[PDB]
Amino acid sequence: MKVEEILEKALELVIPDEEEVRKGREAEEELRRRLDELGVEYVFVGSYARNTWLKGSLEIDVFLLFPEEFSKEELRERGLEIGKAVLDSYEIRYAEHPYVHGVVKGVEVDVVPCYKLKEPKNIKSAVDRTPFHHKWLEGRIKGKENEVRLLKGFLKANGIYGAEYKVRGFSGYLCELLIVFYGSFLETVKNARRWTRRTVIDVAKGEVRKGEEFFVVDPVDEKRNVAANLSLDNLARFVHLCREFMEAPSLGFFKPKHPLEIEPERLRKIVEERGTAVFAVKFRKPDIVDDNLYPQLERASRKIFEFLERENFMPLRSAFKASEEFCYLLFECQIKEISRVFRRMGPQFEDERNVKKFLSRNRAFRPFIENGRWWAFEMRKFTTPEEGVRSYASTHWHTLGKNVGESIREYFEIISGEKLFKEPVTAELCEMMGVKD
RNA sequence: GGCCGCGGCAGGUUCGAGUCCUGCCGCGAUCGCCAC
Repeated sequence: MKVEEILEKALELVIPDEEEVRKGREAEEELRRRLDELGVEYVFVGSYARNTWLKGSLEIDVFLLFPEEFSKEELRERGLEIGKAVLDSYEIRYAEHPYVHGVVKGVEVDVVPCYKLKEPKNIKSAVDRTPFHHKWLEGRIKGKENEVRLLKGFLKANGIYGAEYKVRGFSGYLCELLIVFYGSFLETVKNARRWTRRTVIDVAKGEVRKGEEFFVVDPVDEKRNVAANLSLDNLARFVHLCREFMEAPSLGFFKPKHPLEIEPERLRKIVEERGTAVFAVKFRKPDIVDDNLYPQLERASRKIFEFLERENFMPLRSAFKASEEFCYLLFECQIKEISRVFRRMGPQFEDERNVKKFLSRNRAFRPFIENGRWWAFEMRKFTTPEEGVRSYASTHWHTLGKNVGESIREYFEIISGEKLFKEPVTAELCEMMGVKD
């Protein structure tokens, strides 16, 4: 009921249980056993090493430390060969430079090669920042681990946790910085309410000042923004969430939300009461990781949104969805039908040459002068939003993002009305329209 | 690998288009971002 007891109740939700903690130490003792077996210099980093890792989020990260006499050549190769002999099931994923994902005694493991460096300079790759982040926090985070998890869980419940493009929220490392800055979970929430889009937080300097952008200065890298990939709208949501919490704090703030799935009938009544045009672009999911797909579905939805906008259909909102098979680009427009004719602007009556040319073109209706310049009645190729997007997506598929636009080129369909409500987009359509209980 | 920001080239549209379409090359050796 009070603020005090809520935070402790919530702890249970964010804190790994002992057998989860246990899973991690065994896999840590074995890993550390295999490298001391193969005698490589290393360091453990990340949420696990700082004991800040979130419940059910367990991942062991291990950085392999190479002298600077080497290059990517010994890094890529002999960074892979070390992973194979230790990891049980090795899945090789990529980054700027490739690393080795996998498992050891049930626990997930990431093994990332890098340089043995002094000081936070000569830093090129972003995988190089990672161990220095740890050295910095390791000392300042000791004892505040639980405050960190509280912040993380609060965010992850509201869907803004993590910096991947699927989220564009607050990265874990950023959370750790905040608690080190504001001292605890609560004070962060207390303080976040007063943040602005121009807020600069210099962690290392104990300073908050006004910038050109919302900026968290990496203690390690004074030029880098730890908050770089946080979207404005997600910061706006966080500030909005912090205020709500302080006004009326409840445990609900730490509990993951319902999708709000609605029945297609009641949903049929809403769309008809709004009297809007609700339609969707359906196509097969490109086989690509989400951090490619999602940024593209964002772009695709934008290019088409701007189109309906440019085309005077008065779009309201756009969304998207990724199922296992299909991807959906969602739209709602104020305009279900527009007239066949419009007004193109002509040249000023004074302008001889350009007027002769404007008045020559074959048009079904006679042009006219209004406010000292010529206007003509013209004819659009499509009178409805669904028609224009068919037209637009078909010709312009290539600007819809590489991989998404390519699948849209090789197939796609426009859904609306009852067939639309049959698709597994019902939750998204609700958020888009802002449907209540 | 993709997104994003720029720079350049050739074509389209339009009465005209530095602002829109289109495709191409280049750029991120002071870090753009994401493999959370």
